[PDB]
Amino acid sequence: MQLTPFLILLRKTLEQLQEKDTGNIFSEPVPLSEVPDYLDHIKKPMDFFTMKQNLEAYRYLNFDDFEEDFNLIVSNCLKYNAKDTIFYRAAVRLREQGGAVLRQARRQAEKM
Ligand SMILES: O=c1[nH]c2[nH]c(=S)[nH]c(=O)c2[nH]1
Repeated sequence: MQLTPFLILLRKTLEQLQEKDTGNIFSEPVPLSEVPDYLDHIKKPMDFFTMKQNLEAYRYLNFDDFEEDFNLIVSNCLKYNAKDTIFYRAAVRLREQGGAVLRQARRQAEKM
């Protein structure tokens, strides 16, 4: 497997995942200045901007490490926010819509 086509695929996949987050509520880190208690039980914050930085820092060299950080976006949001909030339901919807995006991307990857 060559690195360049794989990273091209992860760039496209990340774009597709971001497209499912229509509110852009996961686009940037959770602002600790406005959610001061966030790090109390969120041990590894994650967001799409950070994922793009990690991608270009060559920190995703296989599909599972990329998918792991996407799952953190979802799981952190489910953990922090009460079930009856817009945030929690947005994470549920992202988990659902992102799963199809990830399965199709991984099919593409395994063909490489
Ligand atoms: O109360 C909350 N504010 C915020 N902000 C962001 S960016 N993500 C959240 O899960 C959240 N929960």
